[PDB]
Amino acid sequence: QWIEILRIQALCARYCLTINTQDGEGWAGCFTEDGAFEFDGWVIRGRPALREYADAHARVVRGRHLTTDLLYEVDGDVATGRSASVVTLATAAGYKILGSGEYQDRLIKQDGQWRIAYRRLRNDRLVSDPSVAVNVADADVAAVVGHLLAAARRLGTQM
Amino acid sequence: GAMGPVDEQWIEILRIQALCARYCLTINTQDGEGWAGCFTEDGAFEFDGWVIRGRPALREYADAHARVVRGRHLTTDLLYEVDGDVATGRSASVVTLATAAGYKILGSGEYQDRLIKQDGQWRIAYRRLRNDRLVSDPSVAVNVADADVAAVVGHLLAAARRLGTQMSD
Amino acid sequence: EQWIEILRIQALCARYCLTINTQDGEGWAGCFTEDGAFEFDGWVIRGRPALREYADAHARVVRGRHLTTDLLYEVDGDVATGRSASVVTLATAAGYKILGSGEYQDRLIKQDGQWRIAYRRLRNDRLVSDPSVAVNVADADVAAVVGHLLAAARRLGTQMS
Repeated sequence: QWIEILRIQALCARYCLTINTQDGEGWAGCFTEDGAFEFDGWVIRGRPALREYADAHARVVRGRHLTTDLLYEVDGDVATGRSASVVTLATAAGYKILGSGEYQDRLIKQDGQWRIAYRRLRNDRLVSDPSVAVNVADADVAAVVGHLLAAARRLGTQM
Repeated sequence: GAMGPVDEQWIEILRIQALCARYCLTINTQDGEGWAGCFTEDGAFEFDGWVIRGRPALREYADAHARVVRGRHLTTDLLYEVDGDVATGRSASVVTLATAAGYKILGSGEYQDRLIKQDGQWRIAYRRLRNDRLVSDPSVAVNVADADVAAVVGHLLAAARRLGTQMSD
Repeated sequence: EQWIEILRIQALCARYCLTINTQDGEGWAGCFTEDGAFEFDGWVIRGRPALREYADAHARVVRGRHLTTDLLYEVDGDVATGRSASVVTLATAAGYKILGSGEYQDRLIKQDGQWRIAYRRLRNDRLVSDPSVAVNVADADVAAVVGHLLAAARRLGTQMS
C-alpha cells in the first residue's frame, strides 16, 4: 500500500516533468490509452488527443507544474485521490502564477504500472465572483490561458 | 531490510505526509470540520503571535477563512523526526490567493509541528506558522503589501484575535 | 530497498530548502559532498567552504521559501541522478513574488549511510518567445535580489564551459 503510494507520487512527478520539458509523448504516456484530462470542463480523451494538447501547450507555455499535497486511496489496481496544483509561467514581466487548483484523479494499475484514467483540474475561483476567470485577469497570463483553452476546445468536448 | 526500525519510521513519515496533505485539502475546500479533525482535540494553530486552541475554535477559524479566501495551501519540503507515537518537524508553506487581478502569493513561510499518533492516526498537537518577512524591515508584515492580499490578511488576523490568545513570548 | 532510498533523497531535498531558508549556511553546505557543487545562471560554486559563503551571502538579502516538488530520481547503488521542480518565493516591499521557477538536475552520492549532493544544477524556466531573456530580472523587485546573488556567485564561483 505504501509502495503503491510512492509509485503514484512518481507518476504525478512524471506528469509534471514531461509537460514541463515539452515531452508530449511522455505526458500522454502518463494516461491510460483511453484516459482523459479535463479542464475548464473540456474533456480531452485518448493518448492521440492528449499528445496534441501537450504539443499545443509547448508552443505557448514555459513554467513549472507543481503537484503537492498528494492524498490517494488505493484498492487493488485502482486508486482515487486529490492533489494541489500550482502552475507558474515565465513572462516578459517575470514569473507569474498561471494556475492554482486541485487535481481530482482516478488511477489504474495496468499490467504493473499506475496511469491516469481520469484527471480533472479544478482551478480556484474568486470567493465573491465564481463566474470570473481568475487566470485571465493578468494580461501576460491571459493570452496564454486563451491559447490553452482554445486547444482544449479543438481537442475535447464539454460534457 | 526488513522492516527495520528506521524503515518503520519511513512508513510513519508517509502517514505524516498524508496528514499534511489532508490539512491543506480540507481548508482549501472549506471543510472546517475536516480541517479541525487534523488536530488533536486540544491541538493548537499559532500564527502571528496568536494561538487558536481546540477543535471548536479551529473549526470557527476555518469557517472565517472560508468566508474570505479561495486559493491553495501548498505544503512541501517535509522533514520530520519520529519518536514512537510523537513526531516533530518542519515543512514549507506557500499559499496562493485568487484575486480579481489574478493569482497571487498570500503567504510564504514554515510550519513547525508537534504531532501525536493515537488510535493509529497522526494528528497535529501543535502547528506554528512563521511567515517570511523582509530582511531589511522585519517589523513589516509582507502579506499586507498588495491591497487585494492585504484585506484578506486583515480578516484572518481579526479571526485570530477573536478566537485565539496572544503568545507569551 | 529502492523505495527507502527515494524517501531518504526526499529528506535531503527538504533539508536543502529548510537550511537555506533559515539562514543555516553550515547546514546547507552539509547537504553537499565535500567537493560538491551548485550551478546556476552559468556559474558553478564548488566545495563546502565556498557553498557556505554563498549561503551566508544569500541570507543577507533573501527571505522566502524554496519549494522542491515533483521529485524523480534513478538510484543505482550509492549514486542517484534525478530531477525536481524548483519554485522560489521572495518577500518584497510589493508583496510576495516568484524569484525562481525551474528544474534541479542532480547527481547524488550516498556515503556513511547518508545521501548528499555531488552536483546540483538549477536551470530556470525561459521565455518561449526569447530564450536569451533572464526572466528572474524582468521584475525589478526580484532583480534587486538576483543581482546580489550573482555578485556572490561571481566572487565565489567559476563560469561554465
